[PDB]
Amino acid sequence: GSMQPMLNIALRAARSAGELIFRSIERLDVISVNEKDAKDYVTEVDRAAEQTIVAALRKAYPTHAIMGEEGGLIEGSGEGADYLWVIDPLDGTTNFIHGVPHFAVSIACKYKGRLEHAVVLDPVRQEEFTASRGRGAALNGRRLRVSGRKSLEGALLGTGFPFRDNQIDNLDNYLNMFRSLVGQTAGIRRAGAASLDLAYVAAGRYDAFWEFGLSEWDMAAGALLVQEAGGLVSDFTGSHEFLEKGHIVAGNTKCFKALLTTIQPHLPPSLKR
Amino acid sequence: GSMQPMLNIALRAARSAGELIFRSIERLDVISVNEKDAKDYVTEVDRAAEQTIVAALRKAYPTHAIMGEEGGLIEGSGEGADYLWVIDPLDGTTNFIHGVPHFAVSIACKYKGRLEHAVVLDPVRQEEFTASRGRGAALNGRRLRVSGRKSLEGALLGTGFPFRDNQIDNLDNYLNMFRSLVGQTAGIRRAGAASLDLAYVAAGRYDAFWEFGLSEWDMAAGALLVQEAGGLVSDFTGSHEFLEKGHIVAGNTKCFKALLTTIQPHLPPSLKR
Ligand SMILES: O=P([O-])([O-])O[C@H]1[C@H](O)[C@H](O)[C@@H](O)[C@H](O)[C@H]1O
Ligand SMILES: O=P([O-])([O-])O[C@H]1[C@H](O)[C@H](O)[C@@H](O)[C@H](O)[C@H]1O
Ligand SMILES: [Ca+2]
Ligand SMILES: [Ca+2]
Ligand SMILES: [Ca+2]
Ligand SMILES: [Ca+2]
Ligand SMILES: [Ca+2]
Ligand SMILES: [Cl-]
Ligand SMILES: [Cl-]
Repeated sequence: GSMQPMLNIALRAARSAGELIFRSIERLDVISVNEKDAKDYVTEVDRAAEQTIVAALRKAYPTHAIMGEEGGLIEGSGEGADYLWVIDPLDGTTNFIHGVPHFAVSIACKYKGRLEHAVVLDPVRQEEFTASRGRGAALNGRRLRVSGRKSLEGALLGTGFPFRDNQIDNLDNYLNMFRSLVGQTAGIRRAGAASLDLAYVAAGRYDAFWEFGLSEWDMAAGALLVQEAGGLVSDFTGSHEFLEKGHIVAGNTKCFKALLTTIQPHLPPSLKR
Repeated sequence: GSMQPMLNIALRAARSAGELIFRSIERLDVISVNEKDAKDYVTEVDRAAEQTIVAALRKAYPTHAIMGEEGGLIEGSGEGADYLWVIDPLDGTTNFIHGVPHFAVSIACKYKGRLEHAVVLDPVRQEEFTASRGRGAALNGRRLRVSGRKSLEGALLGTGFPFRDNQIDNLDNYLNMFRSLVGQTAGIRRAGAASLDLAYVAAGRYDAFWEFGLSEWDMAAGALLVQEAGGLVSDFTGSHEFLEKGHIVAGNTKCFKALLTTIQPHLPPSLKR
């Protein structure tokens, strides 16, 4: 079957931004590395990709609300006000600036606050993860399902490191989580792009994933992908506010629950709210 | 063209093995891999890729010695006895068997025990890292240089987690190492194929890399890549027995030096000085 029109618009915007990013990494040097925060980089490439995405989206839907990582939140109008696009124009910026070919464009659409459409596009490997609510998820058109692994034994987990200065107070907490997972699992991977970690959970390439400190645009599309592939997503307390709180556990049925339980004893009260 | 004939032979062998591995991953992605069947699938693909490589190598140099991960060590004859091929037919097998598209073929040639030729091939992204002693290193034909970063400030490091049972007593040491690096660096990455981690050091994509528990076929090609790109490679004590001891630091000049210094306080004072 073919995609709903809105998912199609999102996918074409993602493709255009990804071709810009790929042209950059392939043949150019980065000519702008500003710094939004410490270790939080913004490039001419991030802004150009964001402008590409927003131009396509507003060409199709001028009354929708837009929340871009670089541009912030801009409300819509009329009926269009119930639609909110959540855009990471380039997820994996540190990878990108170093030339590490692992990063993605991430675009989600929420209707009345509920995830409705999702695109995660890796323009190097040309991998297009798409999903719509109640429609399943797909990689380049083929339907995705979370893995069948029944426990953490032999699992391949994805994760993200608490690298920011303002996370130092939780670093040891995280390293304890990590520690208790090394024995049973087959491996833990930190490839450096949260949207692709979620997409990999959705495709069955990772059995589960956990990270704190994330922003909404990092997670929105990938969370819809995981949900539509038959998986589970929550925050560190098991509730549905992972987008607002920035801590997230995603995974297949049993590995999600097992990882959530496993991280429980190493949670600071700041991540138990 | 510019490659010495021995390097070109190794490159074509890597290409054929990588095409085989790529078709294999494509077929495993559309079927459910039993946990009992995963090891058998991996042994199959491993041995088929090794056969591909070894047939191609011996068609050109039948008197050379061969050392494959799957097949062990087989001596050569005549002057060919001074040539030893060190082959990992599939670096990143846990990724592979989970469908994570990050893995590579690794082929090195040693002449009287010194690294002479090297190929690391990513068959998904189609990235061919090549080097010969005294000839420099290339990615798909373009010359490679290690990065110029002067310290670990803002550095992107590669690493490999100590996931094996026999590394358990080192786990804490590793997590101590890791911890001391979080403040300065912009990120740490564990993508799951040590040959590609070394190749990324050589291309300037990582500023430095460290890991222990490796085997010779994991490191041989990538170490030559780093050296020929202008970088530095050593074991944890700073000597050049990384191939034999299994622990390795590689980097650009300054980040190699800083990373080696950083890891010294977390070394068991004995075998590792
Ligand atoms: O900065 P960015 O590259 O857009 O987005 C994120 C990346 O997905 C990274 O994998 C994650 O670990 C960081 O927490 C985020 O910053
Ligand atoms: O078994 P393999 O996948 O061929 O090689 C792996 C090594 O065993 C190493 O321990 C791991 O950290 C690397 O990511 C891979 O190179
Ligand atoms: Ca960011
Ligand atoms: Ca991101
Ligand atoms: Ca971003
Ligand atoms: Ca291997
Ligand atoms: Ca290997
Ligand atoms: Cl691991
Ligand atoms: Cl990091």
